[PDB]
Amino acid sequence: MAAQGEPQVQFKLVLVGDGGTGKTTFVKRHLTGEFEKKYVATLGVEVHPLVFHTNRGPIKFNVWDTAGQEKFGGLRDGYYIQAQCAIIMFDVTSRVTYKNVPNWHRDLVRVCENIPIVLCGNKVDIKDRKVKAKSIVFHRKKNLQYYDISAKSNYNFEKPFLWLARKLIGDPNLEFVAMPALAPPEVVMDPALAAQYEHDLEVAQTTALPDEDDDL
Repeated sequence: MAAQGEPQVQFKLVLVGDGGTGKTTFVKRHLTGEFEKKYVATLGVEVHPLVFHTNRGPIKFNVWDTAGQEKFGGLRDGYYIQAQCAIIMFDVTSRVTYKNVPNWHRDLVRVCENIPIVLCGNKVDIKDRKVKAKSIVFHRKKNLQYYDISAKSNYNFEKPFLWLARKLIGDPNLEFVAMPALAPPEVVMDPALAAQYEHDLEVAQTTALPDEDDDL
């Protein structure tokens, strides 16, 4: 990455979540990933190359999307294997899905170790966000950053990717210089709601407690 003249850098990205998280929708947003869509029969997993143009240069994230396996149940180790990158998403409305996050994390860690993990809450587009910053504690407990994204609205699409890339490179000052072509959002996020959400998160972070909640 720091060296130049190297072939374009690809990171194998593993996306983990429950059905109804919109995780696949998140992928659908990235036009190039759709255009270059590949499938692996052996794993039963779709491959979607997602290219993001950074200050360092274009970074391809080879996104692995299980073909419905999550709906079936737990994921085969092969899917997790070689998870250079990991993003786990939970439905903000679904407490059950939040409860599932630790489980998915456990499987991921079991297969692969020393790998950056990005934890995101999805579908914030729904006003009834049952899982809130105060309830969000697992992230702190694992020392993994929380990200607020809404695939349906294409809210914060770049955020998880940019931070993931920053982790991988080790470059805090990394910026997405250019944005890859994205399919139109299903809905438009209300700016006021988004601002409120962000402010609330900031206040929670500002709050002088060892964790989001004194759960322990």
